[PDB]
Amino acid sequence: NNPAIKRIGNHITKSPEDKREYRGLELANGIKVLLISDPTTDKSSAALDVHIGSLSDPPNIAGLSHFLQHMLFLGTKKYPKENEYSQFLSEHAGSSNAFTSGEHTNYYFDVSHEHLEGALDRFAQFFLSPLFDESAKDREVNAVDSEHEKNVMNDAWRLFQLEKATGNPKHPFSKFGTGNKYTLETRPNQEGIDVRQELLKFHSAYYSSNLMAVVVLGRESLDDLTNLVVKLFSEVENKNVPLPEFPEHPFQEEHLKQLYKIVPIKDIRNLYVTFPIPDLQKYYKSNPGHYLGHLIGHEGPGSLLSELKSKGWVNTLVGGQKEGARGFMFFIINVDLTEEGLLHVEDIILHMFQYIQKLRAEGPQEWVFQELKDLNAVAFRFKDKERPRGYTSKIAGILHYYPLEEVLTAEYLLEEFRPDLIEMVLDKLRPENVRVAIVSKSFEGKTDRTEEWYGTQYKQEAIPDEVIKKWQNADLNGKFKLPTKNEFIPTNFEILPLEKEATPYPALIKDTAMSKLWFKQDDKFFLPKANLNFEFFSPFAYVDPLHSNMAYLYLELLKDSLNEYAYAAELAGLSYDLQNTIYGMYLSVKGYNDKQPILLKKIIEKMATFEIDEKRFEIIKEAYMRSLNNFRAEQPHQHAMYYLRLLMTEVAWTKDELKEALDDVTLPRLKAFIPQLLSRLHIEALLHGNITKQAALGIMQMVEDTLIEHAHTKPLLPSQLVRYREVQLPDRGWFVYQQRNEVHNNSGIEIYYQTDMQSTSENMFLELFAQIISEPAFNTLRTKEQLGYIVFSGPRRANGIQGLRFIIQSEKPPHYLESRVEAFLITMEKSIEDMTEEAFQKHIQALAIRRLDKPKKLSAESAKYWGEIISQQYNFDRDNTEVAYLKTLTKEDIIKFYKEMLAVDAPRRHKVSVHVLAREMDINLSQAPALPQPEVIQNMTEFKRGLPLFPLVKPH
Ligand SMILES: COC(=O)[C@H](Cc1cnc[nH]1)NC(=O)CN(CC(=O)O)Cc1ccccc1
Ligand SMILES: [Zn+2]
Repeated sequence: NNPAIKRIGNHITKSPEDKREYRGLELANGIKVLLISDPTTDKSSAALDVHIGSLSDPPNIAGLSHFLQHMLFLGTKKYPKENEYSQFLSEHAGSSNAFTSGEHTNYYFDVSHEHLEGALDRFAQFFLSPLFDESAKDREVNAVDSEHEKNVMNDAWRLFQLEKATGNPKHPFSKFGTGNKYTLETRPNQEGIDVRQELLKFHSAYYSSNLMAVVVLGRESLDDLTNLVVKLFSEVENKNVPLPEFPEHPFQEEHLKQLYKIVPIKDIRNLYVTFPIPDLQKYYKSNPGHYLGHLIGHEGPGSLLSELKSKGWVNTLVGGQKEGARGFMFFIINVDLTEEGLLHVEDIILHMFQYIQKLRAEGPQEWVFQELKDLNAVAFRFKDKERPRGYTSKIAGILHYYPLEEVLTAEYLLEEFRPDLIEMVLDKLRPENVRVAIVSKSFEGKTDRTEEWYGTQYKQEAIPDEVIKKWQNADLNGKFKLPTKNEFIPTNFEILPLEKEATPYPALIKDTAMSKLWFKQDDKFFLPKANLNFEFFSPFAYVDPLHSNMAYLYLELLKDSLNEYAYAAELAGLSYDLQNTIYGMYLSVKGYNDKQPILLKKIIEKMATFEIDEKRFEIIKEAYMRSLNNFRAEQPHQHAMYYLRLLMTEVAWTKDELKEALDDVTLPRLKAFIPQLLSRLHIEALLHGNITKQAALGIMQMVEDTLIEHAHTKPLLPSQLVRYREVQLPDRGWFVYQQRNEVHNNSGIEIYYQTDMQSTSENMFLELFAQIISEPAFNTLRTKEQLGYIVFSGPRRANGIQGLRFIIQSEKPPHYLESRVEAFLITMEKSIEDMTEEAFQKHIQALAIRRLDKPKKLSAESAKYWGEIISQQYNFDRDNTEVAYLKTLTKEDIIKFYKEMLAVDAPRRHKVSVHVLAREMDINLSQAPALPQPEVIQNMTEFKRGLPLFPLVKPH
């Protein structure tokens, strides 16, 4: 019946809890397509994934497909304005990104539901006729350089590329995917290449319809969506490109039995063990590598990690199958290393092979496969509903691997037990196949190679045959047992009926000296899940650096002692989060409600009766020292944010201070601290989910009762519930605090224009201003001026106060960034003056849609309430309130606000700047205004002392 469609799939299998509707099809040009109808959705989305990526770069131009991905955003023949796509999205409440992997290029956006067509049309042009404007190419090449620059001194990226540098250098695997200025401009100009041409060639050769999948999600019917996709995508030309394949492993014979000694940037100690394996993807119905991953990576009694941890050699372990590309995969087992572990690497690996050996001895286990199958079936049935943008991006990728009918279920449902495939993979995890990498500062000086892209210093050696043979003769070790039935697997999924006295917002249902309980029965999602959130206040959690360290160490020690038992819960969809804050502790327990009271109870019980294993203490204390030390290797913009938090909060201990105070933390001293911390508390909880009022009261009271029984806890006083204040900056001031980042050779800057206390009207002035300036700040500071890859603007909220911040990481110096942002703000008053009233309403509408976007899953609704609670504002209906107010605002209100609080000669401008300098320091463009001389902050304490502090916000 239809020339444009090759076929319509059968029914797409979905969870029976999934109210969205679906239709798969294949266009005549070969594009696999999933259509998703959600008449309830606030944002629509679409994604396109092309089955080409950096593994197909021309050898002489590294990073070409990554570059190309950047360039598609910057104009096409039908919408030639460089930032048409960005601006359209921004003005209709959308967003967009894209990524390039070895074999895919994935592009996605969301938009308000009623402007899908408009968004999708501009989007489709990416794949029909991009301009690759010459002048855009010159500029954007710097954005890609900067993206690489950021990655350079980071240990994950270095290791990632050293792996590729040490296999077969002829294999596409060894290519450098990001690219940079050298690879994408300098060297190609040197070599007479015209990059605009190369982009047109690569696009034309590889952006073929037969290599594409598209997902679209909207309020429209499945028929409307179909006509829509046929319309915008039928014209993508089919060039019938063979899908690249890499049947040959990049780790051939000579790349095996090798040892690599690598010097890291941070002070980390890791061991990476790797075996090449064939491509297991086509076995997705049985999934042998997940099976083995599950076992080798287990964390329960009997497990590999258990014994490594008991010998005091390792704290954490990752194991299982690692994606490679069509043709090859890897199997990994990686662990972090204690200082002892570092000297016992040979032994650690023997234990690995001993554990592998045990699996060979017992053979494949159908009951284990059965448990993965069941958990996966339950995870699927009751999956949370995804945010539309991520969902479309993800399915676009998997439309390339699975029959249309299976795309939703393919990654969840297991169908086939395959002892043959299990055994087959197992037979590859042998010493004669092994690669070993040790990452440690102890190799500084001792190395003889340099990886070319990142500068990684490392050494390579043959592992000696004595050593391989010792690994080959690994007997069984009786400390190693398979896991036993997982008792935490839930079976009760009843959705408790909705109560007569149930409310749209959480109700305060307990207001005692000890504890304040906010409660809501879920009236929206109906999954047998619940979230249980507790803020525990104690003045002794942050009274000083020493106490801070202790709170932290206590809670790390506790998590380490619970790990074995908690791991089962975690596989059963039941997990927890436990951390120290500046107010005392935070505990969250999330997942299936069916066995949640159990886990909860075990936590509070351990918490209140904890006995510290001294050896664990010593190891964790030491990881913590490195961890604080490792802050110096975080990125310049992270430093900038960090210093501003220290400058503007009433109380905050520096990393230095915590470090100094840490050699003072002794076992005696910690043992004494725990009961001190637990002795007086206040608890403010949010219990939200598939649970009743009375179940909720009981859970609350149980937590209280356990603390009382075991630690004798008594209530705090309403007065000692000190929430902290923000520094109040003088009318017309400007302060600069300056530091050096020692590792990275970029600078960072954060600029904060403080405004006033949060409240309905101050909130919406700032927020609308941010909306208006959001996309132009990106467009001006990154796209036109190319100051860096990281360019952010938006509201800052802390401690009840607020303002407007800019954050940029750059190669240029901060005084320079300063003036371009100031230049930008003028451009902004002017474009607000010049904009139509109707362009003004579009911005109101876009923010409105953003603020009113309904949470799609339980824990997003939770998060929203929790913010209301932890900020002590309790404004649960804030969104209809603020939106009502925002609609009454005019151009004039916003010009006044800007002129009062933000303009360079604003009467109430309150400006603070953190400048973080690079490793080594000390036109076409708009006019930057002359600036006042800043007060340079010398000392963070002198500075806070010398200034007022704001009130706190009044509760609702
Ligand atoms: C199937 O389970 C695993 O293989 C392990 C779990 C583990 C826990 N402690 C150690 N290992 N997880 C992984 O290996 C992580 N990724 C793969 C990898 O890079 O190794 C698998 C994964 C990630 C997200 C969600 C589900 C599986
Ligand atoms: Zn990029």
